[PDB]
Amino acid sequence: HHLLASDEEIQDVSGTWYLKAMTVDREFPEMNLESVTPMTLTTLEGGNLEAKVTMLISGRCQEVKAVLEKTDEPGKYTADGGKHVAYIIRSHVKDHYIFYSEGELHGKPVRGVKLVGRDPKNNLEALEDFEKAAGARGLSTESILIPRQSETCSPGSD
Repeated sequence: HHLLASDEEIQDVSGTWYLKAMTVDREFPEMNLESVTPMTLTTLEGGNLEAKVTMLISGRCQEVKAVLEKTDEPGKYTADGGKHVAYIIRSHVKDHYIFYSEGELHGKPVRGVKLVGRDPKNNLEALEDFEKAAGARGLSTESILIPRQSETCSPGSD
């Protein structure tokens, strides 16, 4: 009775979530996430999932759009790149989900765990659960950043 995140509809994900934690290896620094925008998880006919979020990388607003294509392995998703394998997990807390992904950059393996869910306004229990995922993934000692919730991408000079 374990599973992962793909019973009949990931228990309804749809909606604009947020990012509360993002582990970033200490190999590729330069690019540093300064702020993040609400994550929009669109459920495609329950078959595929689309996640659109804008990140503030080094003052630069990077619009991200990942498509979680369902595979023959429930709880596993991939992108056209076939080199990006995303795994969606249901945090131990409500309104919280652990997002993980694996692949490679310029010929080097790269991954990352992201904690999404802020409905109840920050959850320490979820952070621990996530911090467990990172641990379980050995990413509990990376750069771990909690990008403030920025409903919109913009430095913030006002």
